[PDB]
Amino acid sequence: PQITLWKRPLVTIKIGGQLKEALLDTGADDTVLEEMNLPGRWKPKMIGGIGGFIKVRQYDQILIEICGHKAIGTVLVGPTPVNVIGRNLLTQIGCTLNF
Amino acid sequence: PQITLWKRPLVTIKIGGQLKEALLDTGADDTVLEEMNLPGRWKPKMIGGIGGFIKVRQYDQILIEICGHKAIGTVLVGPTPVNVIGRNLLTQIGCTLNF
Ligand SMILES: CCOP(=O)(COc1ccc(C[C@H](NC(=O)O[C@H]2CO[C@H]3OCC[C@H]32)[C@H](O)CN(C[C@@H](C)CC)S(=O)(=O)c2ccc(N)cc2)cc1)OCC
Repeated sequence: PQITLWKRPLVTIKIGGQLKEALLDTGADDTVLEEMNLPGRWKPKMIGGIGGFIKVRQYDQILIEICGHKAIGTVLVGPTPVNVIGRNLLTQIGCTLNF
Repeated sequence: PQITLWKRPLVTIKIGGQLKEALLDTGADDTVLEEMNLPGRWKPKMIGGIGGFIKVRQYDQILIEICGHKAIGTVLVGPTPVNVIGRNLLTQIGCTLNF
């Protein structure tokens, strides 16, 4: 679709068989989701943002559907203020900025 | 133009008679720029993201030229790790997400 930016660009995602709401975030290199029970192996990792660094669980090769578009890649789980879809997955669904 | 997301969506902006580089960031509600000395009255504000909050100065009705496209709105200035153009100005230049 074409998504304007008057409101937050929130979309429904499906991950680990569960539906969630997430923000399409072109300023995020990586995808970060709030604490959740996700199937798969994981490794501790640190990710930094505007306020500093947080500890996350790094899951690799996770299936995630973003408004019906399938992606398979890295998902970080940790104390983010909001679920954010970063460029690592936005590229997989063919997302571009246009103006 | 059309901006793919393989790389950081960095562009040149002009603000207060200065050229700077900034990220087109659909995840930022408001535009936040590195410490800069801007004429005018301002309001203190706190903005939060991954890792917590930072303190910024809120300037209203600031003009910014983004790849030749003019926008006028709120600009937050403070010790941000990154310059971001947020939705408050991205809407003004007609920016959409497309996939
Ligand atoms: C020099 C580098 O230092 P740094 O690595 C951190 O640098 C950064 C810091 C922030 C960004 C931009 C933010 N992306 C982000 O958090 O992405 C994470 C995950 O993917 C990684 O890629 C980059 C960082 C990692 C996001 O787009 C926008 N944000 C809100 C989101 C979270 C939704 C609420 S907001 O910034 O909080 C923000 C809040 C209110 C307003 N009005 C304006 C902005 C990009 C690089 O060190 C740590 C001190």
